Amino acid sequence: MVSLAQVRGALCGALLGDCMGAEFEGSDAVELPDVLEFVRLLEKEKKAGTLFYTDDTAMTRAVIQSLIAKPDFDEVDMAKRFAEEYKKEPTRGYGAGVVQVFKKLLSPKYSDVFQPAREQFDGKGSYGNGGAMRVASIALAYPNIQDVIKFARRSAQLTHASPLGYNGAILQALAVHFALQGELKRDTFLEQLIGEMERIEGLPFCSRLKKIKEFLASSNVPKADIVDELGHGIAALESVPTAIYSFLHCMESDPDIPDLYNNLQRTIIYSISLGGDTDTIATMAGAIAGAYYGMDQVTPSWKRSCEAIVETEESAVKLYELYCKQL
Ligand SMILES: Nc1ncnc2c1ncn2[C@@H]1O[C@H](COP(=O)(O)OP(=O)(O)OC[C@@H]2C[C@@H](O)CN2)[C@@H](O)[C@H]1O
Ligand SMILES: [Mg+2]
Repeated sequence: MVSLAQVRGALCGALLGDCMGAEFEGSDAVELPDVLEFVRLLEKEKKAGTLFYTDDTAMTRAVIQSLIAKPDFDEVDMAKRFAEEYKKEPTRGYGAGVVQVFKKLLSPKYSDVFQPAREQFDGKGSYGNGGAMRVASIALAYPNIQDVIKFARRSAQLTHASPLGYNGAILQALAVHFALQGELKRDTFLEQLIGEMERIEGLPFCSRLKKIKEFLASSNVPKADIVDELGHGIAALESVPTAIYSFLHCMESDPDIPDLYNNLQRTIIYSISLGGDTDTIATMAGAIAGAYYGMDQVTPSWKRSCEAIVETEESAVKLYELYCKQL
């Protein structure tokens, strides 16, 4: 079964990904030398908590507080927490679309908490990665895969009504789910994901998962190819597969990252190096890596730099107890 180290690892990895990623958000300019330089500077900063979190963590904290409060999953409670969190701290770096959902949820006009999301972008719904960026904790709370799928979907559908948005969230939740389940081989991990997403989609996400397989069978794949084929975007389709690739790639040495950085550190460094939506791709790859390698790879020097590290650790313990209760 899942250990405390794994739940702690997942959440801290997600926080690190968000906080460190934020440095480089929306940049066509990022290459690995800058990330390594940034990390060296980070690891000798005298003050703790210099890196502030973004919408990624803010929404993550709301998910977690909903699961703890309503462990059978209460989407009305979760929507309320998203909307109140936004209201309290609107400048955290939210999507331009999703702001309209929060205001609609805060008004007394909607009895149906899914309806604001359905109305997004001319009724097509958002295909953004905001559903996925906050979903890891679903997989940390619910052992059963069928729960992980349905609750990933519903948590996502509060903001992301498009199949790309909510299926992106399911994929990210499944990636954490399967990373939790033993030191599972690379090839087993992927088989599991492709299997599930083929059933769920039918295939955009499956297509990208197959590309990941291809890339992982080659060596020294340029980052240009990864960005071209997988993306580094705010779209779920162009970020969730990318996060998964970053996790899988960094299970082995990358010749450009010193091997004195552990696998989780490597994963975060590599993720950020891909550019674009650096906070979300790194928060997602970091959640998966955290679940896989556990808290042993979340180094004191790194975690101390993050806003809300203590609260995050505390919430990991609470999530672990929820998980244990569900067995
Ligand atoms: N269906 C769509 N049609 C046109 N544009 C879309 C559509 N769906 C999403 N987008 C674009 O994607 C952006 C983000 O989607 P939203 O639902 O607003 O927000 P969300 O996915 O939470 O944003 C995640 C980002 C990740 C970082 O940029 C900060 N937060 C929108 O403001 C649009 O620009
Ligand atoms: Mg962000």
